[PDB]
Amino acid sequence: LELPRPPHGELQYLGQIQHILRCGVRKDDRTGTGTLSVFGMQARYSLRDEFPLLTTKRVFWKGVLEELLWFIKGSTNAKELSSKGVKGSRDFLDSLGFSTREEGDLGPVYGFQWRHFGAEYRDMESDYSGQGVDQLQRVIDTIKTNPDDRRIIMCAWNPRDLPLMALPPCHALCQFYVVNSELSCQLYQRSGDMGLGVPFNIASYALLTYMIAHITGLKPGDFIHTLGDAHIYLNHIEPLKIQLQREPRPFPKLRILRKVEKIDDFKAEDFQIEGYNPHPTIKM
Amino acid sequence: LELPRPPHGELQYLGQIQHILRCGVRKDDRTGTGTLSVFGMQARYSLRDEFPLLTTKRVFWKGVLEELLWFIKGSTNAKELSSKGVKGSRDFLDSLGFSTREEGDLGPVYGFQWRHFGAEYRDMESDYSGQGVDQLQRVIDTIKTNPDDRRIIMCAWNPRDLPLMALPPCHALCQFYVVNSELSCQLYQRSGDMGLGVPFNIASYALLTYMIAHITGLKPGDFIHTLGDAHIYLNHIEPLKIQLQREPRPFPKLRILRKVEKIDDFKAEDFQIEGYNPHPTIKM
Repeated sequence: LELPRPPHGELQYLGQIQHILRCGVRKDDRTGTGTLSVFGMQARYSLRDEFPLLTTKRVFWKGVLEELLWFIKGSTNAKELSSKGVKGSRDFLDSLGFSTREEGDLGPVYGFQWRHFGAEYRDMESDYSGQGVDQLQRVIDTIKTNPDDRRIIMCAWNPRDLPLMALPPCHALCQFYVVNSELSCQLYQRSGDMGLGVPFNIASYALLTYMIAHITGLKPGDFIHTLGDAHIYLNHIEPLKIQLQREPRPFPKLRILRKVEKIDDFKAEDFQIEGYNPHPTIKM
Repeated sequence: LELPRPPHGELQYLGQIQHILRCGVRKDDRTGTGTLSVFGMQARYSLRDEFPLLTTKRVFWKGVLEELLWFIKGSTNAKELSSKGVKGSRDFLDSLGFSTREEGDLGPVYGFQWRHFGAEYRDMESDYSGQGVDQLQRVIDTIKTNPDDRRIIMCAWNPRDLPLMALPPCHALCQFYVVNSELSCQLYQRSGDMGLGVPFNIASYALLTYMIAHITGLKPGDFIHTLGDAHIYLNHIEPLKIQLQREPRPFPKLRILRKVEKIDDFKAEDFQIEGYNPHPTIKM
């Protein structure tokens, strides 16, 4: 000053979709584009011996993993992520100069807030080591020093908000929780695009929880996803109605293939999804 | 850089208590005092033509109202609230000087963060007008200028955390939401003392929502209460087991007795609880 920014567990997601379709009210987003919206939702996904990669459509796991690793790096260079695209809308692009945004320099945004919160920015690929609050390392350090702590929290901001106002609110708050050698994670997002963003975000924060648990010597516990404005875009209603007709398949497993000691040391090759049997891809 | 820091709706609260009693795990708090704990809970209370003042014990409404008005004032003078006591623990008292804490000067704490976030402190009863971010007025202003906004958020900090670290995390995040001329509120707390704090906090934020809705010309909608570490103190188990045996009575109504234009103008006399028929008080 996304991402970001016993019954099968996926039945929660499908029930939430069905609830929004039935009971959601018309509400416009910042661009005047229509959604059906309910305020206040929550779902709990076990991370114990399974990984909540949704099965009622094929979720883009490769991009989940690559984007998370980019965020962990604290990168503000869009070209270091050139195997897909991040965050509608890009109105925050209007705040940037001519030369700097042509290079793929995004200014102090995204993972820069996870690794270097509040540091004075200069350019991408300058040395920010020891500058700002490292929220991610702080979470890991707190897990190791005081696992009972109720303040193990990291936030992410939509880059569009940073030059808008003083003390801008975050988009997502992630709280961790440790008991009996298990690490759980609760993600609160002020808004969630249920068709496109939500399945991606479940995978992203479940992956983060696996990574943090690995390096802290803990077992993954639960992932709890909590929303403010939970919404379905109007143009997604028909595909979602079809996805609701599909029966979830057992969740896959996530294996970490190497002993990794530091969060910065994970590479995409360290991870293997096993037994993933999704229904076909849905374009939204 | 608490507070803070169709089936009857109260059946959610009682079910959450029962769940923690049955399935919660032993976890210590910062003082090494034992709790039973579950991570991730949510409950929804309708504010439409009723007010969620719990009925399975008498909730201290007078103190809910007086403490909220004190917070809205941005007061850091403990004596301006001398009809009860705020926030265990008071370890943050160790950060204060001799003369200043004898006067009831608490430093930049509590409502000071709601009305004057980030302003340089001097002493209580000095003029902070126009200093820092006024989070509460900002919420009200955003409701009036852009009711679709997904960023209508105000945070509260435990005063103990403010001198502990850079960028300390909040204790509670309150998000508002407007659709169809109704104002809803979601309160996320990183931890909730289910026996003592939680019923008080439901009343406090439901009251806040009534007040904000009054001055913005909207009808109260839902109050959604979301927790991180939801816990029951061990010494409260027996009284809670008894409270679970009680059948909720219909919620009371809350009447605002005057047209009030500005948030700072509300007085305790403007409010009237009607039809409140609680079970008897439980000391915890």
